[PDB]
Amino acid sequence: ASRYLTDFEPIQCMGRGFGVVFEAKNKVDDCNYAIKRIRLPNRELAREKVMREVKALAKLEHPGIVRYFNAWLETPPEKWQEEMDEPKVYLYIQMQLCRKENLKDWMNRRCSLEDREHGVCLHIFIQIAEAVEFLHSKGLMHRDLKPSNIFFTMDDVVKVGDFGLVTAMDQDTHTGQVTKLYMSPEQIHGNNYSHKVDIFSLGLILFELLYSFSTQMERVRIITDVRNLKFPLLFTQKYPQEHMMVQDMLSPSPTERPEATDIIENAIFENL
Repeated sequence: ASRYLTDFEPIQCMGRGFGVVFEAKNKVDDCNYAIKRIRLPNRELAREKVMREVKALAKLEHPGIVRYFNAWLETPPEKWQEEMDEPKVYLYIQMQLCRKENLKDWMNRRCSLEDREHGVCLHIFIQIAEAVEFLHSKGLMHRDLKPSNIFFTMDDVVKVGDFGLVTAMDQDTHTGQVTKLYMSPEQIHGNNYSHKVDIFSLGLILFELLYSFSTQMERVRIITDVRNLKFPLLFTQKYPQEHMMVQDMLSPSPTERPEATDIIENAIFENL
């Protein structure tokens, strides 16, 4: 008997990191969770790598980090028939139910400057930074940081929440090809890299937060140039300090990119 259905009533699908996620209600505690389900790879090395996410989420407690509840495995007969309605190992991981629309959706709903309040943009950035600071302090790397992996709770609390590519460090060879725009140059050409990769993508997000995009074609165009340190005049002008901060975060030399705690300590961050 399938544990997922035994303990939960699926309420609605909600999309895709690698696998699929549903809103499901727990039959005994009677409230709603997000159930990420991953079709598991073979030969127990690829699996162990997929397992990293649950190993990390269970030892992570931070107000800017998605609340973990449970993780189990299922080896069912003919889920295939069951799925089309909604050697076959599935990883179920039970999360806190966040808001439906993530940061990427939040930004699409705000395509002009006047929507993107300077105060709010920093407030939601800092929480990500703090979360990354914690994540780094416990010797871990996200290596996938993009608005679509940042979420909001019902209390409007920003939480970074897709650790499908989380891994550990040492005194800071890893895997090379590991998200399009947000991937750091080190990974791009194939090199030895560090947690400093998270600071790179963190920089891009801060630009994205402050610079409102209109089309995916525009978005790609400007983001590509911002990676090469070419900045729109409208950004260079009204956000000079942020512009200084971002370019530091975006330098091709990993050691020149600030530490997470450095970025948080910056004057720019004020008061509620």
